[PDB]
Amino acid sequence: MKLSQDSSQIELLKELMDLQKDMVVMLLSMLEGNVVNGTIGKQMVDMLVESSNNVEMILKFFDMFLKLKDLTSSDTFKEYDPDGKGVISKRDFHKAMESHKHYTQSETEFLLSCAETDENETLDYEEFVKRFHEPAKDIGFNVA
Repeated sequence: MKLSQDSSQIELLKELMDLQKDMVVMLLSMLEGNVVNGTIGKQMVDMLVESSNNVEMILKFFDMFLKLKDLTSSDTFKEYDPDGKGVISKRDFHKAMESHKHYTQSETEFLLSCAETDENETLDYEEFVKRFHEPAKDIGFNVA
Protein backbone atom coordinates (compact mmCIF):
# COMPACT_ATOMS: atom_id res chain seq x y z
CA MET A 1 0.00 0.00 0.00
CA LYS A 2 2.75 2.47 0.91
CA LEU A 3 5.04 2.10 -2.11
CA SER A 4 2.32 1.83 -4.77
CA GLN A 5 1.25 5.47 -4.30
CA ASP A 6 4.75 6.92 -4.68
CA SER A 7 6.19 6.79 -8.20
CA SER A 8 9.80 6.94 -6.93
CA GLN A 9 9.68 3.45 -5.37
CA ILE A 10 8.72 1.37 -8.42
CA GLU A 11 11.93 -0.67 -8.32
CA LEU A 12 11.64 -1.24 -4.57
CA LEU A 13 8.04 -2.41 -4.94
CA LYS A 14 9.11 -4.74 -7.76
CA GLU A 15 11.84 -6.23 -5.54
CA LEU A 16 9.37 -6.65 -2.66
CA MET A 17 6.87 -8.40 -4.94
CA ASP A 18 9.64 -10.72 -6.15
CA LEU A 19 10.46 -11.56 -2.52
CA GLN A 20 6.77 -12.21 -1.81
CA LYS A 21 6.52 -14.55 -4.81
CA ASP A 22 9.59 -16.46 -3.63
CA MET A 23 8.12 -16.79 -0.13
CA VAL A 24 4.87 -18.14 -1.56
CA VAL A 25 6.87 -20.59 -3.69
CA MET A 26 8.64 -21.74 -0.52
CA LEU A 27 5.27 -22.24 1.19
CA LEU A 28 4.03 -24.27 -1.79
CA SER A 29 7.18 -26.40 -1.52
CA MET A 30 6.37 -26.87 2.17
CA LEU A 31 2.88 -28.09 1.20
CA GLU A 32 4.37 -30.34 -1.50
CA GLY A 33 3.59 -33.97 -0.77
CA ASN A 34 0.65 -33.03 1.44
CA VAL A 35 -1.70 -35.52 3.07
CA VAL A 36 -5.27 -34.98 4.25
CA ASN A 37 -5.34 -33.41 7.73
CA GLY A 38 -1.57 -33.01 7.78
CA THR A 39 0.47 -31.39 10.51
CA ILE A 40 2.24 -29.06 8.06
CA GLY A 41 -1.10 -27.94 6.63
CA LYS A 42 -2.50 -27.37 10.12
CA GLN A 43 0.50 -25.25 11.11
CA MET A 44 0.22 -23.24 7.88
CA VAL A 45 -3.50 -22.66 8.53
CA ASP A 46 -2.63 -21.50 12.05
CA MET A 47 -0.05 -19.12 10.56
CA LEU A 48 -2.66 -17.74 8.16
CA VAL A 49 -5.13 -17.25 11.03
CA GLU A 50 -2.40 -15.35 12.87
CA SER A 51 -1.79 -13.19 9.78
CA SER A 52 -5.50 -12.85 8.90
CA ASN A 53 -5.50 -9.05 8.56
CA ASN A 54 -2.36 -8.91 6.41
CA VAL A 55 -3.72 -11.66 4.15
CA GLU A 56 -6.95 -9.66 3.88
CA MET A 57 -5.07 -6.54 2.76
CA ILE A 58 -2.94 -8.51 0.29
CA LEU A 59 -6.01 -10.20 -1.21
CA LYS A 60 -7.83 -6.88 -1.57
CA PHE A 61 -4.73 -5.44 -3.26
CA PHE A 62 -4.60 -8.36 -5.70
CA ASP A 63 -8.34 -8.34 -6.47
CA MET A 64 -8.27 -4.60 -7.16
CA PHE A 65 -5.36 -4.79 -9.58
CA LEU A 66 -6.80 -7.90 -11.23
CA LYS A 67 -10.06 -6.06 -11.94
CA LEU A 68 -7.94 -3.19 -13.30
CA LYS A 69 -7.09 -4.99 -16.54
CA ASP A 70 -10.68 -6.09 -17.20
CA LEU A 71 -11.84 -2.51 -16.63
CA THR A 72 -9.19 -1.28 -19.07
CA SER A 73 -10.10 -3.90 -21.70
CA SER A 74 -13.79 -2.96 -21.48
CA ASP A 75 -14.88 -1.13 -24.62
CA THR A 76 -16.11 1.86 -22.59
CA PHE A 77 -12.48 2.59 -21.73
CA LYS A 78 -11.77 2.32 -25.46
CA GLU A 79 -14.46 4.97 -25.95
CA TYR A 80 -12.74 7.26 -23.44
CA ASP A 81 -9.42 6.60 -25.25
CA PRO A 82 -10.27 6.06 -28.94
CA ASP A 83 -6.64 6.34 -30.01
CA GLY A 84 -4.43 3.28 -29.61
CA LYS A 85 -1.40 5.19 -28.30
CA GLY A 86 -2.32 4.42 -24.69
CA VAL A 87 -2.52 7.88 -23.10
CA ILE A 88 -5.74 8.85 -21.30
CA SER A 89 -6.48 11.93 -19.22
CA LYS A 90 -6.91 11.63 -15.46
CA ARG A 91 -10.44 13.05 -15.73
CA ASP A 92 -11.33 10.40 -18.31
CA PHE A 93 -9.72 7.68 -16.16
CA HIS A 94 -11.80 8.65 -13.12
CA LYS A 95 -14.89 8.82 -15.35
CA ALA A 96 -14.05 5.38 -16.76
CA MET A 97 -13.84 3.85 -13.29
CA GLU A 98 -17.02 5.61 -12.11
CA SER A 99 -18.98 4.45 -15.17
CA HIS A 100 -17.52 0.93 -15.06
CA LYS A 101 -18.76 0.92 -11.43
CA HIS A 102 -16.77 -2.22 -10.60
CA TYR A 103 -14.90 -0.22 -7.94
CA THR A 104 -15.94 1.66 -4.82
CA GLN A 105 -15.08 5.27 -3.99
CA SER A 106 -12.15 4.25 -1.78
CA GLU A 107 -10.75 2.00 -4.52
CA THR A 108 -11.20 4.79 -7.08
CA GLU A 109 -9.29 7.19 -4.84
CA PHE A 110 -6.55 4.60 -4.31
CA LEU A 111 -6.06 4.00 -8.05
CA LEU A 112 -6.00 7.77 -8.56
CA SER A 113 -3.30 8.07 -5.89
CA CYS A 114 -1.26 5.24 -7.43
CA ALA A 115 -1.69 6.69 -10.93
CA GLU A 116 1.40 8.41 -12.32
CA THR A 117 0.90 12.18 -12.53
CA ASP A 118 1.37 13.99 -15.84
CA GLU A 119 1.91 17.63 -16.75
CA ASN A 120 -1.15 17.19 -18.98
CA GLU A 121 -2.76 14.79 -16.46
CA THR A 122 -2.74 12.18 -19.26
CA LEU A 123 -1.37 8.96 -17.76
CA ASP A 124 -0.30 5.86 -19.70
CA TYR A 125 -2.72 3.15 -18.62
CA GLU A 126 -0.60 0.67 -20.59
CA GLU A 127 2.41 1.13 -18.32
CA PHE A 128 0.03 1.41 -15.35
CA VAL A 129 -1.43 -2.06 -15.98
CA LYS A 130 1.92 -3.59 -16.98
CA ARG A 131 3.34 -2.28 -13.68
CA PHE A 132 0.49 -3.39 -11.40
CA HIS A 133 -1.67 -6.16 -12.93
CA GLU A 134 1.17 -8.50 -13.92
CA PRO A 135 2.75 -8.86 -10.44
CA ALA A 136 -0.78 -9.09 -9.08
CA LYS A 137 -1.45 -11.87 -11.60
CA ASP A 138 1.62 -14.00 -10.97
CA ILE A 139 1.79 -13.74 -7.17
CA GLY A 140 -2.00 -14.08 -6.90
CA PHE A 141 -1.92 -17.31 -8.89
CA ASN A 142 0.48 -18.88 -6.39
CA VAL A 143 -1.57 -17.53 -3.47
CA ALA A 144 -4.72 -19.08 -4.96
